[PDB]
Amino acid sequence: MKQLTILGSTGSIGNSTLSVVRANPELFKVTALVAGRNVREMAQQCLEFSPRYAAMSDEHSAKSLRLLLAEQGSDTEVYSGETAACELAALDDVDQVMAAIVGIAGLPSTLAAIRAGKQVLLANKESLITCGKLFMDEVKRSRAQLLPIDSEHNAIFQSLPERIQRQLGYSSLNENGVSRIILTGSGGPFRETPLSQFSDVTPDQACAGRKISVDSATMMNKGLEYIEARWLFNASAEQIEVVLHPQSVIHSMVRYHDGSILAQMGTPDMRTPIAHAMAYPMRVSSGVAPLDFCKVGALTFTTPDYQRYPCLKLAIDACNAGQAATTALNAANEISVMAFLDSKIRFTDIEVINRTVVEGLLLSEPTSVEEVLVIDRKARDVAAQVIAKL
Amino acid sequence: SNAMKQLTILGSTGSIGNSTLSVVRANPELFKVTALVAGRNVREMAQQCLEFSPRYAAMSDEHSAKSLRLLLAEQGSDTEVYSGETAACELAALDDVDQVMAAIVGIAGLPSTLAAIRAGKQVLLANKESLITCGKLFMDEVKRSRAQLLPIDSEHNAIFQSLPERIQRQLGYSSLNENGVSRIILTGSGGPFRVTPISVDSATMMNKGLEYIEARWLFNASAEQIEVVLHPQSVIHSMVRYHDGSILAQMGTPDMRTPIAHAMAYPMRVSSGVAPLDFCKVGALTFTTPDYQRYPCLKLAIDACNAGQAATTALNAANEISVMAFLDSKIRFTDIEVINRTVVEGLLLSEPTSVEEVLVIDRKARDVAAQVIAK
Ligand SMILES: NC(=O)C1=CN([C@@H]2O[C@H](COP(=O)(O)OP(=O)(O)OC[C@H]3O[C@@H](n4cnc5c(N)ncnc54)[C@H](OP(=O)(O)O)[C@@H]3O)[C@@H](O)[C@H]2O)C=CC1
Ligand SMILES: NC(=O)C1=CN([C@@H]2O[C@H](COP(=O)(O)OP(=O)(O)OC[C@H]3O[C@@H](n4cnc5c(N)ncnc54)[C@H](OP(=O)(O)O)[C@@H]3O)[C@@H](O)[C@H]2O)C=CC1
Repeated sequence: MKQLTILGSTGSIGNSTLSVVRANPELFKVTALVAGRNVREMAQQCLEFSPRYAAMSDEHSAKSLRLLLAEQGSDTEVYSGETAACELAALDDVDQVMAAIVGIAGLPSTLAAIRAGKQVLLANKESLITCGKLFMDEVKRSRAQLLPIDSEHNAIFQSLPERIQRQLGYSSLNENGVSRIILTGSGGPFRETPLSQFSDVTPDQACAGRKISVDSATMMNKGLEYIEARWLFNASAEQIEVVLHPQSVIHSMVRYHDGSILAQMGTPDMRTPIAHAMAYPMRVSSGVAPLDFCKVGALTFTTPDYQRYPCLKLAIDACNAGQAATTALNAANEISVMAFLDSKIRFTDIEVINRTVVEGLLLSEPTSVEEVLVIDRKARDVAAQVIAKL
Repeated sequence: SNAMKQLTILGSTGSIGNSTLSVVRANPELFKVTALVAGRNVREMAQQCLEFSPRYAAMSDEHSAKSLRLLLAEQGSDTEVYSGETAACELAALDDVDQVMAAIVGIAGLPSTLAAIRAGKQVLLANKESLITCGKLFMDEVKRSRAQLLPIDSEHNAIFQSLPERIQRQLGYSSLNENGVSRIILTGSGGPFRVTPISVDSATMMNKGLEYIEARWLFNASAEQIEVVLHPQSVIHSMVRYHDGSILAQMGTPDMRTPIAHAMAYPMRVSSGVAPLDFCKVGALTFTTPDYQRYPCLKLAIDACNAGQAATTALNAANEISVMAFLDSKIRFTDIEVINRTVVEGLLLSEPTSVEEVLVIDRKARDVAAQVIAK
């Protein structure tokens, strides 16, 4: 049966993943567990799932965890640091690796797994927003099998032909029958709000994560998912479109050459795409009532409008210009968001900041993690500046 | 192209037949026409023969096959003409032909369609009666000759596309349940009255029940693994539920060249001039379960399917008579289910075990429904 390393096990995706394991003890076996500094959640996982190894980001968290398990007499071996996380993402006997360590701290361990030809269930985003090129190159080299976990990408993946699914990110969409990918998204809260009221939007009105809420209103969440999808499904600009779909019943679609469209639907539960990806090409259960069609309201769709969602276009143009542009935009969006979250700026200022930073770009494309981290820090700064200067 | 597939097209003068030739027109490097077969439309076949330069061509009788060979000669055609059921079946079984479009209408379509299956071909299945009349035998032949069955009806084509490749490649003799599939969702508009004089069948929703029957056999489904669901707008063409909550659906426009080109290119895809769906032009999309009181026939379709081919074979045949009558201002729209149920439950039957046997039940039930009408 199947052997797992779970990178980022103590957090939200980490735990849904373990839940799929808890409900299919016969199919999935936990070999390695990695997390940051949550000893307590890590110990209780290590006792329940009895891995061979575990790692924490630093030595102090390791020492703690090592003691707690030593009191319970578990055999689990405990390590620390980026190298250990990399070596647990690369063990020869592990079949499947969950890359669910958030943010740019996650990239190293994700890459090791990609490098070891593993089935990698990709939860980390930055990977592709900032250095999709390096990652997808590595994927080709290793014939590593990527499986997206985000519901939208997962939707696409299920909607894609097996042919492409098994060669994810280096199959040629056109040759294999695909005309276009349809990334769907709701519009956020301000979808039928009159543009006059955009300038006056506030944090409480946006958020009632905190930051994901803002992104979904500007549709930065969908711009970034668009970039992710270009690298991920090996898709050019003409091969992917975005449609608005307020009810979010349909998680995404795929257009084929004869006209056929294949879409995935479901409720929005975590486990469902996580287990799709874990069992693939099998399938298992997970609790949640199947969708009911008498319950769901009507479904509607629109093309998004760039006057309402300028950030989207921005994301698209940034992709077309390169990894420097996206890296920059991502980082400057993180600054803009938590600036509007502190009321330093208006909601409509987010585009302007995001745009200025990106149109003052004059760097080379990054060819590693390292060069990314540089661009990420400088864009932050420039953005940081831009906030102040109005 | 060296990847040219060769086609035999049976029913090539009808609407499905013509839709099939359009898809060949758009991709003249990937589909070669080797045999065209039709009924009595001598003119239409002559054009297609001339347009497409087949090797062979057949019609249902020799008078038809005579006139067409004169029209072939005057234009100077190499196309060898035959007639009769035996010619059709041999054309449907040629060695170098890869694909066979089985688009003859009515019970007449069975011999040729069975030939194709028995010859192991990739069979593009239009004919409803095949699966409706003899599900058992046809799937038994599909199993044994390993033909690739490719449903052309939109609903069924929707479902094929929403299923795992593993079921697709083994269509009919594979296990849904072991391939992650929990249920198949047959969708349909539910007709205008969702009555004064294909129109009626979709009204009483027999068209749907019959599609139901077809779908149980096609996909190897128990009644448990199939749910019917109304979807007025007909944008989603049908769906599949997976064990993990996932649902897959196919959508598109009413243009039939979409599923026919899916079928022809399988496992690959081709363009076919179809205007792709536009979500700006689709309004809201709604879903309600069916009302068996509003569609008595649906419930009847189910019961018939659970009883066996004898019963379902009965129903179809009954309905043909029962409908034709309503439209000839002879009985009332509301009667159609009552006639049809009376018939199906009035016969003492044996499960058929050949086309021949099947056909006798078709005549019998027809005669009976006629009598019930007199009353
Ligand atoms: N939440 C969601 O619905 C979705 C999330 N994602 C992505 O999945 C990833 C995980 O998201 P989520 O589960 O919400 O994240 P959480 O913040 O819940 O957890 C992050 C996990 O990563 C661990 N971690 C952080 N830094 C390090 C490090 N240096 N070394 C080892 N472990 C580390 C944290 O450990 P600890 O807490 O023990 O320190 C924690 O276990 C993210 O990249 C996110 O974008 C993608 C799609 C959907
Ligand atoms: N149209 C649709 O939307 C759909 C149709 N189908 C089914 O597919 C089949 C074909 O439909 P469609 O093409 O519209 O039907 P049509 O009524 O247009 O024509 C049927 C074809 O069969 C031919 N034909 C009839 N009897 C014979 C015979 N004894 N030998 C040879 N050819 C014969 C006719 O030839 P000629 O006219 O030259 O005599 C004609 O080309 C039917 O079973 C139909 O129910 C399935 C799904 C959708």
